[PDB]
Amino acid sequence: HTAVQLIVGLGNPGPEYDQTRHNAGALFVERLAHAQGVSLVADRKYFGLVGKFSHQGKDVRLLIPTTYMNRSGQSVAALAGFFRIAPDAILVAHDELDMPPGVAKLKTGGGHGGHNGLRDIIAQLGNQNSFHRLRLGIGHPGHSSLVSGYVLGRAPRSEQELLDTSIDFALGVLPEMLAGDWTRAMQKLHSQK
Repeated sequence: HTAVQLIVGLGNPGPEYDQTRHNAGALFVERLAHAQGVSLVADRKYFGLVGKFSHQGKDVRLLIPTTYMNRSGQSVAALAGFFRIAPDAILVAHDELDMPPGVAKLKTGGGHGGHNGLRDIIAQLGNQNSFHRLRLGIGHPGHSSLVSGYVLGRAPRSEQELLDTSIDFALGVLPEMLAGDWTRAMQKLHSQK
């Protein structure tokens, strides 16, 4: 297995985007940081908020880019490059349109699915090295022309509660994810309600 050394939580910075669907990834990392007693430091050198905690003798770093979503790769590449972290040791949490609230899944490699954050990360790191993704369901509005406004909207209470539940499920498989045991992680996670 390849142990995870970097967990990224995607989102837009600023009050305008706080609590919006498109920040689901950042929410996951915020929750994870709190649970692990990690302080997220604003480090301009990595264009985001950065923290770390030890696991099995190695530093696991948490990153929330504070660039625009569409320049997230700049942040990931800065931190990954500085600490010589290979893409296979990177986990990126993000909002997933193709899954409803309450559902979280894991995936290695693949495309960005219109997600411009993943898009930029894939561009900055390359196409030859896959990284792992924690896909946090936020639902789909039902038409492509509504996607932009939908992800930038604040979901109703019921949907926010469901997202929180999927995040709880995801944290439940943190031991497997940190170890790089994605088969077991998916087994335990994708079998949740």
